[PDB]
Amino acid sequence: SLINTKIKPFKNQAFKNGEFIEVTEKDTEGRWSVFFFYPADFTFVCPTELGDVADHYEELQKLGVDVYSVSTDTHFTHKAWHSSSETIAKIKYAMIGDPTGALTRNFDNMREDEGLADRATFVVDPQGIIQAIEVTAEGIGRDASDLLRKIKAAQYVAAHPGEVC
Amino acid sequence: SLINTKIKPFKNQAFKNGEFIEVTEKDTEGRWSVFFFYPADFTFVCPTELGDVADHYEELQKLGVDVYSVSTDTHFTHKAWHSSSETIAKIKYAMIGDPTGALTRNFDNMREDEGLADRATFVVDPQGIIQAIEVTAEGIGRDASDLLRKIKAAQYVAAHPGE
Amino acid sequence: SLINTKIKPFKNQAFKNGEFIEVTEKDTEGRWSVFFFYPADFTFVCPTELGDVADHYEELQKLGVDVYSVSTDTHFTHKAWHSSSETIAKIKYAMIGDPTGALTRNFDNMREDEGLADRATFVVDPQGIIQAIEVTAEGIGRDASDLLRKIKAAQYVAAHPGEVCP
Amino acid sequence: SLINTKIKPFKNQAFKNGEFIEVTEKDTEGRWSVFFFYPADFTFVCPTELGDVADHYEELQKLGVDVYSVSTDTHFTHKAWHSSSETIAKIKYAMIGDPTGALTRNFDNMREDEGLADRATFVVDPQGIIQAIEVTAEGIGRDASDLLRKIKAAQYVAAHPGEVCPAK
Amino acid sequence: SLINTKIKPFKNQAFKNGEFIEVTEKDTEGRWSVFFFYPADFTFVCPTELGDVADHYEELQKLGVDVYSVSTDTHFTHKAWHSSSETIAKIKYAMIGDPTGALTRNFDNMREDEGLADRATFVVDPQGIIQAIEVTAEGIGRDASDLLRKIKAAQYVAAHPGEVC
Amino acid sequence: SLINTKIKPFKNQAFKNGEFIEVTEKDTEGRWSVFFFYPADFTFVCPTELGDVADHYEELQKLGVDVYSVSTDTHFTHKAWHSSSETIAKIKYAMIGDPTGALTRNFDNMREDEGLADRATFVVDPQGIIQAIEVTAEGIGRDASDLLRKIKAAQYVAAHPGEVCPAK
Amino acid sequence: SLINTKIKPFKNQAFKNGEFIEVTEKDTEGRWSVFFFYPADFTFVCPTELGDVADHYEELQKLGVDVYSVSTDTHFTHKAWHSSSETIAKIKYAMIGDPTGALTRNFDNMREDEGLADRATFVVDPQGIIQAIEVTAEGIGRDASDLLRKIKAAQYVAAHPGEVC
Amino acid sequence: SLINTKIKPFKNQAFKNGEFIEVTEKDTEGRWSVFFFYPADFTFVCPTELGDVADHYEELQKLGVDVYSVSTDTHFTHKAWHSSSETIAKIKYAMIGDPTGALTRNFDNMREDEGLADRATFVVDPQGIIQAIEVTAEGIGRDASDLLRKIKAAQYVAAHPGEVC
Amino acid sequence: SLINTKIKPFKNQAFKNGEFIEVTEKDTEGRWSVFFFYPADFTFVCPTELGDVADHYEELQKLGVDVYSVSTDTHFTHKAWHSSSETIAKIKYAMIGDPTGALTRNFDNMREDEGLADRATFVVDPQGIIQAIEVTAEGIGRDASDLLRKIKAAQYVAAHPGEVCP
Amino acid sequence: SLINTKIKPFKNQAFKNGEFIEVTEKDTEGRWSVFFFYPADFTFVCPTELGDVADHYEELQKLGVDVYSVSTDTHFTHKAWHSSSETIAKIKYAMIGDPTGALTRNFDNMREDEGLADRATFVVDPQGIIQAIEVTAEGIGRDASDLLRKIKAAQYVAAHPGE
Repeated sequence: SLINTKIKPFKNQAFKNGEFIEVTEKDTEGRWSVFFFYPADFTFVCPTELGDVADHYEELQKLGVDVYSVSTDTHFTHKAWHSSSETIAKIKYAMIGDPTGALTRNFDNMREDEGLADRATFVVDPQGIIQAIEVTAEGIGRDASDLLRKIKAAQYVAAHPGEVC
Repeated sequence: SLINTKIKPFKNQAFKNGEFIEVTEKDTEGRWSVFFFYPADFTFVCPTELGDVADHYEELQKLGVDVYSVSTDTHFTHKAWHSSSETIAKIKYAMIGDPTGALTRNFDNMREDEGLADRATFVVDPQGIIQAIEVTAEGIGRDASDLLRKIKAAQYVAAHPGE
Repeated sequence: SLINTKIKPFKNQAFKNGEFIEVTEKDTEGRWSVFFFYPADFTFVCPTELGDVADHYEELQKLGVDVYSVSTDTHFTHKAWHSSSETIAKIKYAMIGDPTGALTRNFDNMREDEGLADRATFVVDPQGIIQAIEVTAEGIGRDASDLLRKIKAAQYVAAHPGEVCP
Repeated sequence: SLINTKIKPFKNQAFKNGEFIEVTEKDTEGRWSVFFFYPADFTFVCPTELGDVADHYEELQKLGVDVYSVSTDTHFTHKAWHSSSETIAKIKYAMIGDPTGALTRNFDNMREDEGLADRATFVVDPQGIIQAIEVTAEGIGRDASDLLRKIKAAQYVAAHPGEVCPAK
Repeated sequence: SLINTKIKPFKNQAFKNGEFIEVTEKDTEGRWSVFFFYPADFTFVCPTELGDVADHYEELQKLGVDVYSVSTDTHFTHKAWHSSSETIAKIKYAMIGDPTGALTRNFDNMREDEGLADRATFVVDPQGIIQAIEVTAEGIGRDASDLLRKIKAAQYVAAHPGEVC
Repeated sequence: SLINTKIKPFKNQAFKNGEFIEVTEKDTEGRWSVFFFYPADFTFVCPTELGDVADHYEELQKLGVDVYSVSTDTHFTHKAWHSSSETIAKIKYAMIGDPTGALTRNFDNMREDEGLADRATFVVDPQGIIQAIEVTAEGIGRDASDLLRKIKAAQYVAAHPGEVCPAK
Repeated sequence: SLINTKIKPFKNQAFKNGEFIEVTEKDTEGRWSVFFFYPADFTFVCPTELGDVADHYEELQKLGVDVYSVSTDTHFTHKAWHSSSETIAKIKYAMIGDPTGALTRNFDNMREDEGLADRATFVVDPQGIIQAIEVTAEGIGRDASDLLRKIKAAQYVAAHPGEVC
Repeated sequence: SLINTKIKPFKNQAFKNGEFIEVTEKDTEGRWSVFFFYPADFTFVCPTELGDVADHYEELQKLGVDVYSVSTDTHFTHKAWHSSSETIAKIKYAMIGDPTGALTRNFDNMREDEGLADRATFVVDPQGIIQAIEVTAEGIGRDASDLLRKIKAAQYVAAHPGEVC
Repeated sequence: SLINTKIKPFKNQAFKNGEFIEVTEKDTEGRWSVFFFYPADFTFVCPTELGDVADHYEELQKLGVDVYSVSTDTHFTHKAWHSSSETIAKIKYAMIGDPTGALTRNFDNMREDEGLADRATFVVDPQGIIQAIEVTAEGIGRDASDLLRKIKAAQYVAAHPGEVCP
Repeated sequence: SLINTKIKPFKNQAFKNGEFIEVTEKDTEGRWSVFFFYPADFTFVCPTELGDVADHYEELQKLGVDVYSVSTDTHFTHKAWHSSSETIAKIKYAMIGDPTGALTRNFDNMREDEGLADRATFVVDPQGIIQAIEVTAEGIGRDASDLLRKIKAAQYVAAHPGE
């Protein structure tokens, strides 16, 4: 896996709280980042995973953690899904559009025969190193709580290196 | 250009009049087909080109012509857009989703740096031969009327070899 | 397609209003251009398409739009065809000869089997970018009227960038 | 990642309750399996993750789930570690030895510059398909209860497809 | 040079006395053929070479020789030229159009710089073998009568195999 | 074979008398060294070869010869093995851990299909040159006295070149 | 064909009226040269072509033209032949020996099958440009007088640049 | 090392008790073999190693062990060294000549810049598998006794596989 | 060198006693052959070497040894040189012409700079194996006497294999 | 053949009149050299070729010619053979050992399947140019007299360019 490797440069358009912005790796430098990948906007499954993360967003920002959800849809589609779904509407973090599939391929998370990203979550530290990876098949939910636990644990480890036992 | 070449095999999902279906080159054999490519669903450009083709869909079905609109979005996104835009709601032809971009690259119509298709239209005869091609930059609309004209002329020619 | 790409350098001989001139990409820089390819001079096909463009040439020149018809025939052949056909004689725009096929191939418009160019039209802006492409099989006609509308729309968006939908 | 791909064939020796057995992919067919990778036996870090999984092994087995812990150490070393650690002693599932690193590389889980496996867990279904993947850096712990939840969800979805919450 | 090699197959359209026809290598088998290449139709240069050949045409046809003029122009353009030029209208032999340049290239006679054939004449016997070659720069003329001499001698040497001194 | 070639650079962890130290080729410069490779710690075969070398370690040290036993196990495992085997307990020289198999491959001594080192001994002189090589299949023992003889011969020849018996 | 290209450099030995000399491309610069290739010395075929050229030699030398006969035989063999054959002894121009086949190959005139040059004549102007080419199969003759015509016209066209019709 | 690999096919001439014979791998099948490599015949160092082996030859034949000494010299040289040196004279085993260096290269025992083999000894079982390897620099003697010990140990192991301890 | 290799197939024209014949490797099979290469006919060098071979030809034929002189000159040139030189006229063996250089290259004996063959002699046995090679720079002469001794020795060992030293 | 080409650089050990020395192409510069290759020392073929060259060594040293015999054996073997064969004992020129075969391959004279050199002699002038080459199969002896003759002629030619 990509565990313990440095993220790659990227440049994508995103939808964030009613506005379109540009996100690059420069924007992640010096902060804790979560790249949350999912297959596609507007499908028939409920966005509970994305919603669960939105429910814990405020707490994640306290920890200084930025969140970026990613799918191969465009940021335009994201804006429309954001105003058509009650759950998605709760999202205040950036929703990156990756139509070229480059961000998704950077994380080796592309299903090439579908052109859609897999259900993968990556935790990245301030130096751009992946400290936690979680991948799941459809129906096996990614728990935002366990995600918070891992991040706190990863932040703890960075402050207290070599934790003897 | 691809003028006068045979279209390639393809298998994509699509939204058509409320239902999701599969489309392949096999569904085009024996028919006149129009492949209408555009950049993306839900942007801020007026969907007049798509709606205009819809206004003429009635007439095209009479000439035995099928219409397939194509973008790199999913069929799911087409369904959503079809319920959001009054102009898109008029569409009764198949809206093909090409998330992998394979259908788009078949017609050598991909902007690789954007992951979206260029505004291209192709007219294909019953034998899979591209008989007319039209491509324009954004802001320069495609006229549905001119399309119908080209299609009738294309049909004449096939039944009245060289005059 | 070649949509949104810059035209490539070229150098050909042409017939324009009784004389032989040389055209290069230099002449198109800073101007709007229409490259109108066709298969061949002196064929039994009605020159209706070329004359049709001639009919709109005055308005095109008024709009800063140059026109260049192109075929793999020589510029010598164009002179003859021009003083031979009532329709072709109406043409005041340059008639480029492309016997090496280079100009035609720059636009990826060659029917390699016949050594003749396909029936394609290209609209190029002052910076050399292709903004509109049209290609048709023999017998399917190009409407000069449609070309005019497109050219105007092209000029419009160059002047009014990112005009969102009202 | 390896999500949704089929596990590759393998043949390793392991230590299972005072015994040395062989384990191959055939042993996993028609069963639910958890492949638990860790870097090394006998190190200073508390074998917390290994023990937590040991505690929930009763439950896992009730669910028809087999567990295999894996490291590049040999089975001989696992047997020794199992005799000296109170925590490791409570392990009743198979402890696979992967000295050639073939098993580890099959799951693309090798830290090449160390010759040790990364902290990664893989849930594999009866047809050998990887349904869940978890990888963490040293210090970040893997929660066995979170694993149990995922396993039950994977079984539920296998048994009842499409019963996924409908949108609006 | 191509001297003493067999001509390559070809298929071209041509103009021959009011009508359009198709010439192919098969139309040369068992016959003496002369391929006369020239740069271009409707030029400002005197059509002398082609005309001086039309004159000796009855004679040539008698010796069992066929004449094929070749240019990279189309056959449509040939018809037109054999109607606006007095000298050209005297041509009873086939005027081949070679817009793809294949026939010219078969004879290695293309001026790649211009997409026009060079001033070259070839003599091909019934077996498809080139027995005489003549290439001239624009300006020097190709003597029609001398061509006839070559054909006579070529025709003799063919009848009375290498006659020692 | 690697006879008469210079040893390659290396950096490994080892267990030396209750401690964990690092060992690199720099540690061997200006010294005589014996690199003793074996397949695995904690296995069933009697650690005879390892102990025999342990017994003669006093003598070896009197001669200015350092000993390094090597296996693809980790140093952590060597420390554990050193605490449970009476024979291994008498080892006072460094026990190098080579989990990435880099040291082992430097001496071209890896059984690739097992990820374990072959039974091979290498005598390296002060300038890092390999002067003697010995490799045996499992079951065929390496004699520490035969090793001592070779080492003394290697030192004698280094000190007195050409003093080799004259022919007739 | 090589029509209208610049001759390539070369260095060869040759026989010219009782003595041996060295001809090189430099000896052609600023001069009109005729390269006359023939298969082989001491053959059983009439040396007519070479002899018919010797006759017009005074004339040619007057028009500022140099003549070089070329064969893959050595120059030693040329001296010998210009002593046992009456026709050959009339030659005042340089007889070049081309045993390596380089000169023949420069002019793409080698019959690789036999290691002998084909019957070809080339006209090169002072700038080293080939203006006329003639290749003939063994048997057909190369008209010496016609060669002269070509030279005259070639020489004219060079003086009075392309004179339109 | 080559430990535990199968020897490669070979075919060399050898000198054995006054006679020249041919040795191939077929000759080793079903028996225990010792390939004793050394740099060169007639040097100034004493052949004690080869002599020590000769002293233990009889005992090695009892164990069913064949011995083949090898150097890149020819078998002719071997015959002469055998009758010039008292020590070599004691040798009753085969002395293989390997002038092409193939046997030596088969065992990866060549010093390429010298064209001489290294001081390497290989013990090969009846199935052609190398069970013991010993390599030594000049002056560090190979002890025939330790060699006998290893062979007996290897023969024991083959009769009593998996010797528990 | 080519020592102990089999000659390669070949096909050339030669002049032999007033006529033109064709020689191939077929003619050498079953016989002993001497291929005597030299640089050129009609040169100012004394033909002493070729005539020297002529002088021993009768004894060579008596021994079953054919001889072939070879140069890149044509067989036509050989005829002339033969009826022109008192020395060359003594030759009754075939004089091969190798203008393509193929025969000469088969024996790796070409001076690529001059297009002429080097002064080399090759002795070929009935099975096509080269048993003796001799090459010299211009001016260093080949002794026909030495060639004869070698040929005899060659024939001797073919008849008496592995003759150890007395 | 290698006729008229320049010899290549080489460094070999040799036995010469009781002593071991090193020989390189540098030792040949400015002198006439004879490289005499043969298969192997100690075989059963009469060493007449080598002894014959020895008989003429005296005379060759006068013409300023060095002689180097070469085989793929070591210099050690040459020393031994020089003490065993009465014919070889007459040799006062350098006997080069070419165990790696590099000197032999330089003169493209190796029988690769045997690891021995073919019976070849090469005459090299002061500038390293091979002026005469002679190769024969076993049983067909090389005549030392003919060699001397070739060498004198070679020397004449170098001082009397083309005659």
